[PDB]
Amino acid sequence: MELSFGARAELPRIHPVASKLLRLMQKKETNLCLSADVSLARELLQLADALGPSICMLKTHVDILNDFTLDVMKELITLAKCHEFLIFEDRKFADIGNTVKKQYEGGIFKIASWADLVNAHVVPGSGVVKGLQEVGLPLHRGCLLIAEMSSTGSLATGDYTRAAVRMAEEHSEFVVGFISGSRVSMKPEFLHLTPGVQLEAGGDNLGQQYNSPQEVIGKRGSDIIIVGRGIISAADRLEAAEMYRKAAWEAYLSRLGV
Amino acid sequence: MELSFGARAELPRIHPVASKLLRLMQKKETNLCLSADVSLARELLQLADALGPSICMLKTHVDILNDFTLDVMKELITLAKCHEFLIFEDRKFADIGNTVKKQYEGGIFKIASWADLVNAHVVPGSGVVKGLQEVGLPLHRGCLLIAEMSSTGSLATGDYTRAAVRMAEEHSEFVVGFISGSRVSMKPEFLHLTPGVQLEAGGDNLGQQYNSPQEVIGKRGSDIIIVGRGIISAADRLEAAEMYRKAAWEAYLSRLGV
Ligand SMILES: N#Cc1cn([C@@H]2O[C@H](COP(=O)(O)O)[C@@H](O)[C@H]2O)c(=O)[nH]c1=O
Ligand SMILES: N#Cc1cn([C@@H]2O[C@H](COP(=O)(O)O)[C@@H](O)[C@H]2O)c(=O)[nH]c1=O
Repeated sequence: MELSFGARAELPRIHPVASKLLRLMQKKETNLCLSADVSLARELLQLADALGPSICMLKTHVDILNDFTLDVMKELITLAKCHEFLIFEDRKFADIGNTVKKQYEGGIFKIASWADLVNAHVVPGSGVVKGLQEVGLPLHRGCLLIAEMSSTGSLATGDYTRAAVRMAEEHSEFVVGFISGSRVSMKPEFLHLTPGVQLEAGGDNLGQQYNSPQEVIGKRGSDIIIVGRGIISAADRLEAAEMYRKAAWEAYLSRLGV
Repeated sequence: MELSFGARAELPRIHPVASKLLRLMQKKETNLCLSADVSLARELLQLADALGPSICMLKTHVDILNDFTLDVMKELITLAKCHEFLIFEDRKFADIGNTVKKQYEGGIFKIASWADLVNAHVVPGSGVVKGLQEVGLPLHRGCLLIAEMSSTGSLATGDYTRAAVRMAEEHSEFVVGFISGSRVSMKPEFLHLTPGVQLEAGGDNLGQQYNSPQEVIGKRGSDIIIVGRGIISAADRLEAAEMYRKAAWEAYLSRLGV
């Protein structure tokens, strides 16, 4: 009952955003999401171009860009289209519906205009999702709910995690999956994306914890690895990206039996 | 014993930002924080200028400004100094320390350079505080932990709330208080700020819930009311601000005993 990415893309209950993603993952043999945590647009675009072929998704923090403009986003979309990857803004919407609606649609970033995917914390209750949903957009858009976090002392456990899953299942018209450390939903239509990934054991000095692709994808049953520093801080970024891609891909293959 | 704002300003263990706030609260007889959720810089500045005399604090969502620049913040600083209020950016930092550090110091908004106060969700664990503190501590900035939320279905309850209080108490060099619905700490050095306030019973259509100043300050023991739509939507914003100020102030006085 474990299905390939390509098969999952065709599930009756699949969201169009999820389908698109799943299809390209299968085509490109990648379940790697690059976390492009950089300070300059030039670097963001360089990464997108060089590593585009190796990734299913590019995760942005547009607020960390010193020189964000929508023109930058236009260029990013072009690369996304070229290389075939989704854009995920790691916005972490985390307030009342009325506020997040505005934060998604409007303001300086105009996130909804370019981000295939965003994420939200579940702490405010389901209003956080409802608010995001109320943004009118004749484009295919999805949301990921933060069900678990990668950091030491995370409170996104137990009943909290269950709450996230329930909220997702109840808003499946928009919510396409999770940020989690493992498989949290038994429903194959939902994507699992996992940050806190490096080839080596460890962490950082500010509460990040790392697990390997084999652990996260293979043992813990997640779908996609999110990797920042493991790539962007590497001596050879393309080489690193390819290692991560191959690691995650093989780990995934291991679940498909035969 | 319940202390006045002015007395609290003098507590041995008081944070400088907290002391500054408390002093101006006492001076101006205001425990009202204006929430200015506006789409134009001009409107932000206009409201800050007009309402400044009535408020202890102005809460911003800079990301909702269609036309944010650092020059806007330059101008806000001027108004804040003139009228005597603190600037609180409602950023809701909510990730690993390494990331939030960047989101606080850098990028497009350079929040730490102008915000007296910011807030953080506690869901990622204490790394969120550690990351922010590295930037903010030596700049005499302060942080508020989101211990409770105003929205329907909020998960910031019970053990979650208790975790926020512990985290605050353990980072008292930087954490100066809470976003909460009520008094959550018995330590008078900590500030309690409460959104979800209007004179009238009700809510919005996206999960916001309202309670009155008398209820939240008087009965529930919070310190400061955060009011958005209740003021901004009024025909006469000045009158509205004054009504809210008078309500919150009297509710506070009521706790001060014989
Ligand atoms: N939600 C969420 C999370 C997001 N992230 C984000 O994923 C990225 C991890 O980057 P890195 O540690 O450099 O591989 C970084 O942008 C961070 O903000 C987590 O690390 N953990 C989470 O739980
Ligand atoms: N943390 C936090 C919260 C922030 N806020 C913010 O406070 C403001 C309330 O605005 P209003 O409902 O218009 O009075 C708004 O900017 C919203 O994003 C809450 O309403 N509830 C919270 O729990």
